[PDB]
Amino acid sequence: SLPACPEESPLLVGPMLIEFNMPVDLELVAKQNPNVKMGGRYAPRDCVSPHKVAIIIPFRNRQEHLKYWLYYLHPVLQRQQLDYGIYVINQAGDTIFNRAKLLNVGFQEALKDYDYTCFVFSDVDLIPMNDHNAYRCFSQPRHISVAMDKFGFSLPYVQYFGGVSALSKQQFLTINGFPNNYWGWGGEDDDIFNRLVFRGMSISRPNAVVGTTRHIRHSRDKKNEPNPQRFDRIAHTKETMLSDGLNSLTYQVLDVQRYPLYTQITVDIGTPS
Ligand SMILES: CC(=O)N[C@H]1[C@H](O[C@H]2[C@@H](O)[C@@H](CO)O[C@@H](O[C@H]3[C@H](O)[C@@H](O)[C@H](O)O[C@@H]3CO)[C@@H]2O)O[C@H](CO)[C@@H](O)[C@@H]1O
Ligand SMILES: O=c1ccn([C@@H]2O[C@H](COP(=O)(O)OP(=O)(O)O)[C@@H](O)[C@H]2O)c(=O)[nH]1
Ligand SMILES: [Mn+2]
Repeated sequence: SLPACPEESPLLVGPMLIEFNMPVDLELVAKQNPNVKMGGRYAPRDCVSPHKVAIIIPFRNRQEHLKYWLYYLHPVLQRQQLDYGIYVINQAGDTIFNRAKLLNVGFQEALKDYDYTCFVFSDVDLIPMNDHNAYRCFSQPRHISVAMDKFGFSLPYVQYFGGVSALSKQQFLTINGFPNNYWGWGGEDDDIFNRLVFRGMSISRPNAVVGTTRHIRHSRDKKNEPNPQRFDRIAHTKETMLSDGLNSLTYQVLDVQRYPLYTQITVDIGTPS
């Protein structure tokens, strides 16, 4: 009986003011966002969204950034009329970080919850400044964080595909998901760009005004040093993507916590092999 949501949401108010200098109380955010259900799940009451979106955040030791993320994104995702859930993929242990492997985990685990057909991969410290910037999937892979304050409100290079992005289930599968062996900082986003290009796709983007994005200024994380093998790795994506990714992934889930505003999956993704 519920009709389809309008194709573009009429609830959008456009540009927004974003500030990171006050404290955030998640209990309060939960009260300001009463329609968000346990585990950070929301679909609209009045219409059926065609967008079944799992939002996937790679994570370790960024609780403060995360509270800001939840405070800003949650009202925006409801105005966009999405059928969505938030997944924070928490890396167990204190060995070298692996951003892309955590993303793969999030894809695979979120599918166990619900028939998601769209995946948004979002770093924890990026907040969109304009709710016209749609956090859902298109017929090509979507790069969302296109105009970040830290790159002067434009793309750092035209093939940049870091920060926030959205792939439909079919696009993510078509590239065998993300690489598992980018350990430490950098390059895995370029590798993923390569993968899309090698499977016949191109990058869809909003314009630079709608795509405006703030990055929470923060200092360097321990245990995520620039990976010095990144430049070699990106040069060989075409060959490696064939057998590195979804089809070579294992991990061990240690703990699943359903909090009011998000599901946190704590996972042992191991160390380099
Ligand atoms: C592989 C990698 O590290 N990718 C990250 C990306 O780094 C690239 C980016 O900094 C661009 C321009 O900003 O420069 C790239 O290096 C080039 C240098 O410009 C140049 O001095 C050298 O001669 O050639 C290089 C290749 O043309 C650099 O690799 O930056 C983004 C955002 O910080 C990360 O998301 C990527 O992981
Ligand atoms: O110790 C870490 C390292 C990074 N990340 C996540 O990985 C993303 C990318 O790392 P980073 O912040 O270093 O990129 P930068 O903006 O500094 O270039 C972050 O936004 C977080 O989501 C994290 O949670 N803990
Ligand atoms: Mn950052």
